[PDB]
Amino acid sequence: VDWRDEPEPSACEQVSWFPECTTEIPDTQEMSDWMVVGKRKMIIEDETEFCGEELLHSVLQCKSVFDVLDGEEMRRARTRANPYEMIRGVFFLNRAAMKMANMDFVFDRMFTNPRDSYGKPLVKDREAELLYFADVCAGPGGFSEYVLWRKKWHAKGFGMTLKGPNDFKLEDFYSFEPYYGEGGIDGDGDITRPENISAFRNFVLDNTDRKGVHFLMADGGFSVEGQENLQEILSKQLLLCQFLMALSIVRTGGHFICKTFDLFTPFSVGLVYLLYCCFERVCLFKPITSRPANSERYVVCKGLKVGIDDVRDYLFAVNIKLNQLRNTDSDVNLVVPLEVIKGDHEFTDYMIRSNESHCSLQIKALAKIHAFVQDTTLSEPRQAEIRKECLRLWGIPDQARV
Ligand SMILES: C[S@@+](CC[C@H](N)C(=O)[O-])C[C@H]1O[C@@H](n2cnc3c(N)ncnc32)[C@H](O)[C@@H]1O
Ligand code: NA
Repeated sequence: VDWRDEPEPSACEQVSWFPECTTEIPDTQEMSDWMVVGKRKMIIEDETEFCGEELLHSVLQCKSVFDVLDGEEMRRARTRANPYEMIRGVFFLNRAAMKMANMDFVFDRMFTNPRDSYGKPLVKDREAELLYFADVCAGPGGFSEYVLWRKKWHAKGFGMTLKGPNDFKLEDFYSFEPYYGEGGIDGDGDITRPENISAFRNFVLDNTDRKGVHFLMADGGFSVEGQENLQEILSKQLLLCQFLMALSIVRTGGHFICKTFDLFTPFSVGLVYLLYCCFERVCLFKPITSRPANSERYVVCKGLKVGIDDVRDYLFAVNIKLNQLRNTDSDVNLVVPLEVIKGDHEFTDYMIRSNESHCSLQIKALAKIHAFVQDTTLSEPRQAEIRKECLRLWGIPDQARV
């Protein structure tokens, strides 16, 4: 694998969108046969419905190269190999915060300055109007810190995240109501329990005139140490519930941004297909603040449509089933038929092209880290200058925490 003739790194990033959906939103009747249960499949190597075999097998093999290497040694090389590494978190509580700073710029401030379908801003700060947002799978809270810092005032947020070591750290915010699923501070904050979903949903609706938030951010993940290649499969329920939460609390015309990992499986692509039916426009995007060797990307959904209740209730039901099937030999493996997805040739084309381009880049980034492990003299000379250019472009002042 040759990573060495890759283009120069740059603060300039390109976005590609799914074409606008041209079909009706599916109703309950249409979806009645869509949920397929089968044996639990802890196998990723044959998942080629939306990606060529050679690319899939290559990315798996480039990850597995690291099975024998000490973690810190790999990370030290990663630090040197990533052109965008030095951005870090700037003055925010973590580097995750700068992923939202990055993407709020790239998507034309659609999150901090949301507009109606005709382009007119919805929130008038001069009139003291409130921007309402939500943040789930979200502790310690960088994404929210960013939103609150950009707005300075007149931004009301609602959050839900697991208790414990990765809970919100509101005290660490540079410049907001966490909710755990039972009222006040009570509950475990688990987005996969149906009662927590419903409770958070009512909490947010009751506090937004029953309309919902201008937008929802979701950034779910957890440790997959020792089973890294299975990440997508291991995080399938979390992906579903975040998508479900978007259809549950985002107001009409509102937006949704959510972290995913690999999107090779029919389960994952079928979920993305549902978002694409439910929103005016959808994109898959990996910001340069997301490290280049990993499977992370973001699905960005603009302009939620009217009439999405049947899809919402469908996903609510699929989640209940996923919970029923935990620790059994079965699982939900499809949520939209493959023949339906691939029947949409425009969708499928974008999907394959997205998966393959991400794989191509990730393969190079992984091979590069391996090279940097073996030769500690290799370097990315323009890290500081690239950092400076990104902050300037994104409107992020170069200042530190006191
Ligand atoms: C990568 S972090 C989020 C970082 C956040 N965007 C920020 O900027 O600080 C993932 C978060 O999702 C949480 N999470 C994982 N599983 C969850 C679940 N089932 N319910 C609610 N939160 C969950 C984790 O505990 C963690 O806080
Ligand atoms: Na990252």
